[PDB]
Amino acid sequence: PYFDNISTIAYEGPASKNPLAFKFYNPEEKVGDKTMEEHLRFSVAYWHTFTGDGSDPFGAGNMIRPWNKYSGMDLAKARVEAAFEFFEKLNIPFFCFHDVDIAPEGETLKETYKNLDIIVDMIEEYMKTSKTKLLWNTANLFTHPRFVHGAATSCNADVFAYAAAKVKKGLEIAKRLGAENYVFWGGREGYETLLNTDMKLELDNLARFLHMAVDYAKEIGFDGQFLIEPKPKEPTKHQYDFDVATALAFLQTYGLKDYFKFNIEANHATLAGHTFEHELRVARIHGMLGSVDANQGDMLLGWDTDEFPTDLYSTTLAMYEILKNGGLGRGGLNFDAKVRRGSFEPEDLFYAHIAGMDSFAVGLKVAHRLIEDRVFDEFIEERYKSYTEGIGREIVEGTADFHKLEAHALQLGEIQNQSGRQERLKTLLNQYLLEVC
Amino acid sequence: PYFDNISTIAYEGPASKNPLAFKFYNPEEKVGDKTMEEHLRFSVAYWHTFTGDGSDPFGAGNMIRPWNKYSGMDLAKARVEAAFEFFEKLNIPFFCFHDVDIAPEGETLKETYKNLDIIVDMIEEYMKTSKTKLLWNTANLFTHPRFVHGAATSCNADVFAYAAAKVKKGLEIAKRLGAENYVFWGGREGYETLLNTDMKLELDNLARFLHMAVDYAKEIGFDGQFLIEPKPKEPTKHQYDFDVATALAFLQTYGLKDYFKFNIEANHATLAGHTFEHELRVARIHGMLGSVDANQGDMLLGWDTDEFPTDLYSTTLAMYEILKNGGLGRGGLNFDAKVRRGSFEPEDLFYAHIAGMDSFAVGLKVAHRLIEDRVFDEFIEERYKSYTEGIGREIVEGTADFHKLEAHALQLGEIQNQSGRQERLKTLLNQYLLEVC
Amino acid sequence: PYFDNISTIAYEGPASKNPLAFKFYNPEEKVGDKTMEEHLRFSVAYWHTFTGDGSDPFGAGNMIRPWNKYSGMDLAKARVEAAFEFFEKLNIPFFCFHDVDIAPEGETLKETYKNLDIIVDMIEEYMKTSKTKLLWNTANLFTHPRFVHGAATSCNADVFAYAAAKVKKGLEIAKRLGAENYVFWGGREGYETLLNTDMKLELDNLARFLHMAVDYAKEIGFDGQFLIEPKPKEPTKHQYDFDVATALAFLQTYGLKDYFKFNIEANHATLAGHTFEHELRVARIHGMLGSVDANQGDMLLGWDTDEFPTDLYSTTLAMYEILKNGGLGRGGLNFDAKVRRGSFEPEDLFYAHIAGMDSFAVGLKVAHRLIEDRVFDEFIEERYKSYTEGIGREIVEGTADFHKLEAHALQLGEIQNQSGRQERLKTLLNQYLLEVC
Amino acid sequence: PYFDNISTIAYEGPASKNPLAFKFYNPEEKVGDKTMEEHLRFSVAYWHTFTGDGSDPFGAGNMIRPWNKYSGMDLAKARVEAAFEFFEKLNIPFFCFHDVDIAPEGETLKETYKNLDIIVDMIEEYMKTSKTKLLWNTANLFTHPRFVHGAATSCNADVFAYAAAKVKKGLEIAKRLGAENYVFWGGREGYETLLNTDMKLELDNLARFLHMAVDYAKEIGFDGQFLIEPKPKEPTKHQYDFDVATALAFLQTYGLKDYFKFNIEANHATLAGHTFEHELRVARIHGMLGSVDANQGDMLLGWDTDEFPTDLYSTTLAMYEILKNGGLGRGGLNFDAKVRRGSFEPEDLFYAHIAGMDSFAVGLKVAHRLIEDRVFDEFIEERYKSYTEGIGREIVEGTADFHKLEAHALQLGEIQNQSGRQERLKTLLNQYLLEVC
Ligand SMILES: [Mn+2]
Ligand SMILES: [Mn+2]
Ligand SMILES: [Mn+2]
Ligand SMILES: [Mn+2]
Ligand SMILES: [Mn+2]
Ligand SMILES: [Mn+2]
Ligand SMILES: [Mn+2]
Ligand SMILES: [Mn+2]
Repeated sequence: PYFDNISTIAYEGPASKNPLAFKFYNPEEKVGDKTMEEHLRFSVAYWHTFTGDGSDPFGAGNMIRPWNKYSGMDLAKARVEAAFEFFEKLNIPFFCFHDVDIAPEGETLKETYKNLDIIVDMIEEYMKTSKTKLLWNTANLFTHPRFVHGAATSCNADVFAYAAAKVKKGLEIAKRLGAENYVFWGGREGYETLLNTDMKLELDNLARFLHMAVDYAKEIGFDGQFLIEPKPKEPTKHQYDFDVATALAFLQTYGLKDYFKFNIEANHATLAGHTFEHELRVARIHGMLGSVDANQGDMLLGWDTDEFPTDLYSTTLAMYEILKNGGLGRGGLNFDAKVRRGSFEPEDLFYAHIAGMDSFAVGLKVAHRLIEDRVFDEFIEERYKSYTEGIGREIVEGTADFHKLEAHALQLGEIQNQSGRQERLKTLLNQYLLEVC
Repeated sequence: PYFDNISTIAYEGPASKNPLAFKFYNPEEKVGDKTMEEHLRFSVAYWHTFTGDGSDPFGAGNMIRPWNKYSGMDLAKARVEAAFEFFEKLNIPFFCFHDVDIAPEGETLKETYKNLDIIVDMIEEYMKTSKTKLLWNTANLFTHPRFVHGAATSCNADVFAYAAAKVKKGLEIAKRLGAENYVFWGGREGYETLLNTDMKLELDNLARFLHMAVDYAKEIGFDGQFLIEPKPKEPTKHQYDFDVATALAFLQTYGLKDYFKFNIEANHATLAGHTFEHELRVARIHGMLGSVDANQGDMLLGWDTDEFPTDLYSTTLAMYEILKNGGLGRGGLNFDAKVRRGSFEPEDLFYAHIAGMDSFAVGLKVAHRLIEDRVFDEFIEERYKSYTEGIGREIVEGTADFHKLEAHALQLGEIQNQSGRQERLKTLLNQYLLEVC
Repeated sequence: PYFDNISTIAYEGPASKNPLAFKFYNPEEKVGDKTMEEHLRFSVAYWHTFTGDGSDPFGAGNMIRPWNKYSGMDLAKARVEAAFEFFEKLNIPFFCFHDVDIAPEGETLKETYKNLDIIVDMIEEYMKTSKTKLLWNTANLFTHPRFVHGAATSCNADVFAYAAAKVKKGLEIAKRLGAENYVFWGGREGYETLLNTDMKLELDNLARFLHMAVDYAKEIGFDGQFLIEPKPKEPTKHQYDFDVATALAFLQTYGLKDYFKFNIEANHATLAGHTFEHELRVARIHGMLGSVDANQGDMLLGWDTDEFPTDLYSTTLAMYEILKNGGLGRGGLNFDAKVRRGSFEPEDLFYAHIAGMDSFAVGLKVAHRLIEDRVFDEFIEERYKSYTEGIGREIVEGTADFHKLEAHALQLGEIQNQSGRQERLKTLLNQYLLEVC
Repeated sequence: PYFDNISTIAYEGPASKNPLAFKFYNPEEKVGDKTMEEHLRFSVAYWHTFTGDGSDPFGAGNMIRPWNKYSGMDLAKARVEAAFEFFEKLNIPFFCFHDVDIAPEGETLKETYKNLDIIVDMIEEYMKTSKTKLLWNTANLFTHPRFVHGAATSCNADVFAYAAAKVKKGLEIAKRLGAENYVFWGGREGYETLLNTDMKLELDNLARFLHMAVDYAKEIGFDGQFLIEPKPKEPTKHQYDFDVATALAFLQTYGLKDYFKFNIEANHATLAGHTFEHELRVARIHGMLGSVDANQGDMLLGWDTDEFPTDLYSTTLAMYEILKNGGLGRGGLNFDAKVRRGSFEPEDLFYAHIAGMDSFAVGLKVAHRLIEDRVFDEFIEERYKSYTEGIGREIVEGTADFHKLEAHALQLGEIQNQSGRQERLKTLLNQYLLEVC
């Protein structure tokens, strides 16, 4: 029907000259007590994969897709058929979408709702016969001209109302299709210039908005995990949920912290000047690592590139964080990635996903070994042991004060420290990377 | 004695060809209900001004200073004499210092304390005859090899003890000289690599450390304002108090929030990818704008340059934030700036400070007009008025929910927004800048 | 007709509360021996101003324009009428355009040519009754899907042919409408990944392409100035004419240097990690400062923002370079700027241009004073005078060698240098900025 | 004597739990027709390895080294003994140094020369019994206060003379010890501010300086390869030889191009916003890839970090460029890297170098396979074949013009392009990385 050239993609192993096969991702291979499929919980982004056109700030849409002949609802329906065909052939457990990705917006809200329901009906009775499930859905509060000054942070109370309606419908669809999570991304929730901005009001309203959401979620009995996806900027000059930490500060200020977890996207972390691992670590130690958008940016380019994950250091390092968190739990590895404008052929959708999946399979395999062999843990445990005994243990138990500490410091000679062993640790990481065979 | 060429610097007005005079900073000129001196509360950084040598990662110290002939305690004493001479000639209300700036460290802690006390005695009986007062002092927990793995975040509990002692002595000196504030800067409180880092432990300990400090402060009856100075990185690959917001998250997590306010440094804000104004705004709307380090970096250079503030847009924009905060209160405008390595002559210390002071005088003058003429406020007030009436007011009073908002959105036609008027606002800013005459 | 609200914009002076008037740009005010209009040679970018829609990588077109009701050729024609109305009301001497800005592309090249000719006929007989003239035009070799792998650097020789045709027609239109310059921008002339790139071939072909152009220009008797507009990246991961210097290297390698000059755009310079002034200076000292795209980016944002020039330090500093070059000569100050997505009203096109024009008027005024008062020149002349006499003069005349220099160095004691006086120079700049009254 | 713990480091293979052994670098393993040792031509940087102290812009020297007990010439001599011991134990073919690294500077030039000669005598009669040879030496024209305004670009002609003398002596030492290359790095050859800079003069003088050098080199009969090492900035706000391309432009302008080749350092390339491979590629296609400084920076940190190369993608990708250049020829892989301040123990010097050497061994191994299997070449050859036949071949032979190309374009339908296959190529790269076993 849509992808006729492509037959169902299978795991063929490392020594395999077949471009359309998994070299490392074996869905049922066990890594510890769970299979690769259970560990990785892969998900495809509806937006990039089925509605993306390869357009560029300086280029027109160039993507070649079979469903391009259609318009309107025919196109919406065509994409659903295509979507599920792609899911089956690639063997993906999950997918994600924004409301505007699946159905065309109407001239009035009532219309939008109609088109949406139609498409949701179609999606529901398809899930019926597919292994693929909805990881999370979300409301697109940034693309329409109406959200020009924000959504919940808009200076126009009508826009606040409209955004609320689209999130209300969003949660209903989530409940209906049994989404495991619901994602919020504040694309326009920031500022373009402080000069015309009442920041305290905007933040107050953003909090009021989120409160209303968690309330509605209870009322309809949603029970899926609420997620916030941080980003430093783009489109905005400054986006409010800049960081995992920055968003955390916000949630704490307004007492929304217990209702939320974070959706961390690699490209977003690097754009904030942090490493992907760093953002995962911070989320993790706060018990707020909700889910992951697995992509990769270019660190020499200051905008989102949404590339597929091929860098094995990143995947390894990310997986290490994820495994230590006890896994993704309710979230998954959603490929919020996009083929390069130069990879405009249909088969590139497959090449791209295989690349990302194999890269994460490798990362899972090695991150796991690093953990079971206590490669880094062995050392960390050894270098922090001063806090296990004597004065250190007093500091930790909370039985030390400036008096005792000063008294102690006074009898101290030259303090001796040991190496952080960075080059060694880095060398070790390489050795484990290369021991994938 | 030290600066013989230089006579006491006076305000001479705009049309004055004299390089050694204030063109805009008139200590007693009234701007609103306070004089420029009361508004600006200028302070000089002991470190850069009296101990800086113009060294460079690739260059040896090149600064030419009169007190260079001396060594050890003679040098420490010489600098104090020089310091107060400089304060008098420049007419500065305040100064700041790290413990290591004023006295040479000893081979043992007991020695360090002796040298410190000697110099503190000398400083105290000098304040006796000077208008200059101590804005804030601080403990240098980054320069010594002992702090290589952090101070309170060190993996060596002995280093935690040592840091605690130096902060204990720090607070005693603060109490003794009547410092208005006490600053903490976590130069080594971060990481060089996550690979060997137990982040949750380090953060836990940083919190335990700060708790012990606020406890000691109560015990000795300090009552000055505790300040935390954020920075994204340098020396560390990642410094924990990355941001005003990031540090806020930390303080909230450990319940230290009521004891602290922030010391915001321009170069640090830009290094985190924020504008100076932005950091002030965020601090301000949280009632945590404690004090300012008035410098300026180069946005094309990714390290701290600590230049003197000459950019008038920045000074204006910063002052606007400060005035809206109700002023600096207990803090001040500490010139944590440093002359360019090319400006190695003694007179450059004066040229530099005059430049920074005049620039802030201008900024104060125009920021004030912008505020009294309601230039930006007029507009902000107008564009957010939807939240004053009808549905908007319901949202704010907290009497709205997804139901009412959706009901409202359903009867809505095309939503109309108005321009953010950015170019206009920017044009206006220029007009006010140019109306300084 | 199109802008009914707006009446012809006039110079009203500094103290004028009228938003729709020039506060500093007085077309006929003399600054030295030329009027502001002759100095500034302002130009409007057809693309942003008449075809821009405010779309955003995450947002749909939101701009409100009177000619939006039209489609196809009606829209093309409508825009021409509108364009000239705007030119008249704003009093602009020049404009610029890409072929695709003025007429809709056809399904075949022959069609494209037809539509183009029609619109060119219309433009020509309009210039007939207008003061506005064509500064430069250019061929858009980046927007169409066909240029996905480059134009002259494309791996598809058919695309090379097509690009050549569009540049051929481009030069004919230039000759016909009497363009003063012709601009080349290599938007897709770079790479997305080195992995599939034969760089030496691409560069060889880029040179062959440019050679063919200067040859055709001679054949048809064009005689306008060829210009190359550098940019580091975006859309490309790396664009070949990265820099003024990088492009220079290229032109020198292939002997195209005498035929070209540079079109420098502020945002592009900052994106390459240079200051606007820097790029102008480099071009200038090589006699290759051809023309300017007067915009401004955000240094905290790593993509082109194309803002209107409001920063007065930049305009002053740029104008200083331009005046020292002996003026723009054949080029001009083309506003390759774009209103913020938040400034979506028609009147913002006017506010924006007024802002940019006044900002450059101010910059011209003060840059000129700096030059006539020899503010910086006085000093530069003094600090380099060692090369005027003795050994220095020998070095310059070329009568010195390592022998004499070593002999000299051997008899030298401690070398004495003097301050670079940076803070002083910066302070001075401010004083002149503020003396605009 | 110096490194007693450490015994001579040997190649032990991949499965080896010994931290002090090569896992991948086997000096005599053949890769193609040359052994790993002949291919890699490793070199150690005297400066970082023997004179580095781990100091930091905010930290004192913390490095622990056996020769620290000594001062003056005893220290200089001690380091030479240590240096050669290290070379032997690590089995390094080459080393590099700045004049100031090996001997202490005197109070007068005559003194400096004496100390230098003494140490050079010692080095010479040590090379006598060692396999290690001098890859290249250089003159340090940035560390001394005298070079504050540049060296050859200094505004003080006495400094130009002094720099010339130190370069003259530099070339004599090179000739004497048989250096294969001589490196120039313009650390202070740039500007801190354009405001006081006569750029054309500075550049003119830089060229005069380099001319005098190549002349002296001929006079004394040096015959080693002159190298220029580009860098964008640091210490300077802008360094003149910003880029490989920028430096190329300079050399072309002054006709120095035939005498020079480039020394490319990874961290410098990334700092200019280019990838390491990119800089090598550009140099390479111009026949100017002279030698390499093998380090690695952090792309989230905007200053030189000089880390040891552990990232295998980089080493692979760099080696691919080097192999295609026909190897390093006369240059080598000089570890201009430095241990992290946290790796302050003596044994870290070994861990660090092993890490870098193994990483490059791996890179050599896989880069070679990529080349022999024509992995990328196969594809590049296929996608550019339009330039082999028909119109394409005409373009290349130089028998095409705008007329023929337009005529051709006119008969063209829809142009068809094929995928750039980026994700595929990236996936392939991973497969080869993982096939190192
Ligand atoms: Mn993204
Ligand atoms: Mn995302
Ligand atoms: Mn600082
Ligand atoms: Mn500071
Ligand atoms: Mn642009
Ligand atoms: Mn442009
Ligand atoms: Mn370096
Ligand atoms: Mn180097």
